Amino acid sequence: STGSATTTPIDSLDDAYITPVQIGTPAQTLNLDFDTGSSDLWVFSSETTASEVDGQTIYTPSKSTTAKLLSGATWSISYGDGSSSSGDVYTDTVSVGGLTVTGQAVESAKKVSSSFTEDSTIDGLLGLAFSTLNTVSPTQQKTFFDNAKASLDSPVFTADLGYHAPGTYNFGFIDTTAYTGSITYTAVSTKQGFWEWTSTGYAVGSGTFKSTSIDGIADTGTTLLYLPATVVSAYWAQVSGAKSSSSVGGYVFPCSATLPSFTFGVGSARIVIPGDYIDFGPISTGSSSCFGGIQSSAGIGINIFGDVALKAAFVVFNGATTPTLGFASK
Ligand SMILES: Cc1cc(NCc2cccnc2)nc(N)n1
Ligand SMILES: Cc1cc(NCc2cccnc2)nc(N)n1
Ligand SMILES: Cc1cc(NCc2cccnc2)nc(N)n1
Repeated sequence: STGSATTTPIDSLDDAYITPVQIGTPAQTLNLDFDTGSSDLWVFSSETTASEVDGQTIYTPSKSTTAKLLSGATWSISYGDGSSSSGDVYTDTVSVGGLTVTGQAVESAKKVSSSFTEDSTIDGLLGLAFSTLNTVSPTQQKTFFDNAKASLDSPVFTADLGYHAPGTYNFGFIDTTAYTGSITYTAVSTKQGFWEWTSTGYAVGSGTFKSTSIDGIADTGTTLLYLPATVVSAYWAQVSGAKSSSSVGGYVFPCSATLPSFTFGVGSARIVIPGDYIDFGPISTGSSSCFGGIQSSAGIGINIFGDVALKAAFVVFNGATTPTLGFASK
């Protein structure tokens, strides 16, 4: 089997991406944020505290003939940014892009943080990191990809995020029309439950490539590119008037600037992030200070190749017995 679904940025600056997912029978379609940095599939629901719902579509298990309470099960997740949610669990039929999983754990939110509530376009999360990070207790649950894997033509999914445009998530096949050149595969460590890999270095604009190992994760859930402070300083030093602002919490640049590209290594290959991709717009409406897309990881504890980096590539998440990542230009 395979599946193919379009993923659409929620706003004009690609602050996040949503992908329609069918849950239940008859289908309830919710727009979920596909997250390769977490492992829970959770949704706004008929159980979510009413004051914490502001425009999201909700899952109503009582309206699904295939829903079953996973009795006793609970979940609770705190993401790096201090965003949180928690609740109980149902199993139901979930379909993404024509690929169906029966008995998928669908984690129903009872509580969500204000950040989730205000994000009216995002009805929940679909985690695609390793199932060892799933937060369901007392019986940990599998991701949609782990449940689908045995049925797929190839045990892979691919992320093809657009710049200011829709893109695609495919499951079970590699669309050889979706990229240019060849895919360069690189080793993954699953020790922390993430798609963790080592980049071979970076360049700023037209500058020389610096060969240096940068461990990090491939995380569609994260909007920006978080790298060591040395790398990030080297980037923003090439932008007149860029600075790190404690008041904003990281790098801002003049909205009159033209940003340089950023290149990252994947083995002997190179992925170029155009400068435009690193411009996340005014820090407040009308401001002439714009929010940088490359930020320091130093206050995180991990480097994160988030959407700013991933959208520059066709990315293969190979879930073979020995997982690997693949990157191609596009
Ligand atoms: C899931 C998601 C991410 C995101 N990132 C950009 C962001 C983060 C914090 C402050 N200002 C902008 N923005 C939204 N709306 N949803
Ligand atoms: C995948 C994902 C979504 C999310 N949504 C909440 C949110 C955060 C920032 C701005 N607006 C909303 N928070 C996180 N950490 N990951
Ligand atoms: C994405 C983005 C927006 C922006 N807005 C500020 C602006 C520009 C032009 C006219 N009036 C206001 N500046 C930049 N550089 N990038």
